[PDB]
Amino acid sequence: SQAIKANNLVFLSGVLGLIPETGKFVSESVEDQTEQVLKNMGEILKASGADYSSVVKTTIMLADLADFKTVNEIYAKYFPAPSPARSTYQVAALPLNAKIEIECIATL
Amino acid sequence: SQAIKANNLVFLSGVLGLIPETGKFVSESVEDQTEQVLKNMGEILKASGADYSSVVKTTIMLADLADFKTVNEIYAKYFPAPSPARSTYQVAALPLNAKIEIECIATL
Amino acid sequence: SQAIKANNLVFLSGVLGLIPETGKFVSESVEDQTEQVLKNMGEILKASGADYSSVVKTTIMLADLADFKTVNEIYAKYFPAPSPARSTYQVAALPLNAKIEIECIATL
Repeated sequence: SQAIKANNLVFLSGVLGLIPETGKFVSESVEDQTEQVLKNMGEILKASGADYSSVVKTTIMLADLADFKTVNEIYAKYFPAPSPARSTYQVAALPLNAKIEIECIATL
Repeated sequence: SQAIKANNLVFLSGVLGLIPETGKFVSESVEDQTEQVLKNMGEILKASGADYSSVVKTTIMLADLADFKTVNEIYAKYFPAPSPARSTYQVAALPLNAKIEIECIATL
Repeated sequence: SQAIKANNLVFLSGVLGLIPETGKFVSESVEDQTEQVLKNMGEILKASGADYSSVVKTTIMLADLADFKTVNEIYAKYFPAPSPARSTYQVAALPLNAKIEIECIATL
């Protein structure tokens, strides 16, 4: 599932920068994918009765930490200060060769 | 500890594909290790008063994402749809050169 | 934020081995950084009304799993048995080229 509610909380799967409907990446660029991830996350959270403001913890998995400034810039637009708790790191690879995956936990 | 209950929830340590008793890998193959991980997880969850059906979130750490189809096939047997929330990624290395590590969170 | 309380629980961001005040690494060595991470974590937890003994789950992200014995030794001093649930793995890279990042979840 994309999200599981256990009841004070909701647990999101790691989100990729895919057009939900089609399962293809929005583009090859981390800049588009990051924003698509965040958009996708907002949809999943809202459907779940959560929202960006109820997120308590995120984890950002990157293909390349050199992308961090662009990623942070975009992320900060959806999660302005004070923002969720967060961890960030560069992994060896992501599913479907994605540039970025973000998972999160939110309150209901 | 292998698991900590905080009380609506239980938090599992990342599980490796070891024969619990002996601490040696079941084999070198991701196919055996994945299944051993899942078996080990079921034991830990049950001992804890949880079970596969109460798992809400998993994280699969892989040595090689090329293993994903085999891993998914096995995983899907223990976690049929609708399955827990889940993240998957390839790490640089795992403890003891394991092929796969899975952690999870479950309800009580 | 460094930590978010949702209320039975507190979620910590991944902690690096920086002198909090200055934002520079305590040193280049994993041995100093690991200990600084743990110290930093204790401060964040206490400020939050938690403490090392209320931590339920940690995740250790390493630059090099060859560092595991030194890391484990230090960690075990702050988290003696029975210790939190825990996952450990080697990532491709960490923010600011850190040697180690640890995140955690604790009870209040």
